[PDB]
Amino acid sequence: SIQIADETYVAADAARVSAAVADRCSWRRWWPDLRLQVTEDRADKGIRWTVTGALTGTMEIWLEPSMDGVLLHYFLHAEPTGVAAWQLARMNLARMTHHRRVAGKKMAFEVKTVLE
Amino acid sequence: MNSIQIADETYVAADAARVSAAVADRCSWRRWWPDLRLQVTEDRADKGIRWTVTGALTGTMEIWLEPSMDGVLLHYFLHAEPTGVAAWQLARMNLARMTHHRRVAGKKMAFEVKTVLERSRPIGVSPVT
Repeated sequence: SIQIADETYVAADAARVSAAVADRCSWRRWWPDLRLQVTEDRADKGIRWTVTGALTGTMEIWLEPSMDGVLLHYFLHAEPTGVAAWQLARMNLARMTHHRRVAGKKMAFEVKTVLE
Repeated sequence: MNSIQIADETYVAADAARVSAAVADRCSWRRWWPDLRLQVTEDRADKGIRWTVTGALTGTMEIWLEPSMDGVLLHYFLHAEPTGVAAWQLARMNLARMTHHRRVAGKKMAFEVKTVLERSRPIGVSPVT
């Protein structure tokens, strides 16, 4: 129900980007209503989580070299957790997606301004 | 002891059977508590209803009706936690503000029931007196 595949250019190397992205205290600030359990540690190419809390599904950051730095891919595929059909019918999934994209872009901008 | 605790009362000038029927309406619960899922543990007829709560909160919720004046005092009770949260998430919540919002929602339910059941005759509908 929430599907994101965004990308942000960061003028810095994969090692430093993966370190900023892997800070567990940052996960709390970036996704306050999600619990994240690592299902795949991918060292300098990013991280894959199983997502619980407000959403249930999968989230992933994947890094690849581009121009003078990396593309930071932000992926989410998740559904509002445990909701009944009557609750899902009342949700504005496009608004919800937009908010989760703005939150993804907060995460990228903080990683950017720090590492640049 | 629970993160969210509510005990509020509202006077409704209507028969306990009508007030109990109104608060027991499953479709009304979706309007009053759209982020909650309720399961009936006990229907106590003219005395109200007891629920378990899931969804955004996990806990118990009750309505109790005590005769007073020309009707009943509609008691609204909630004891619950934010569902499934980690201790780091709970530690960052404003439980006072969350409790306020849940009290306002409970009082909106009570005032809707009060409004609908106390409402006087429609205009130009029988009987006209």
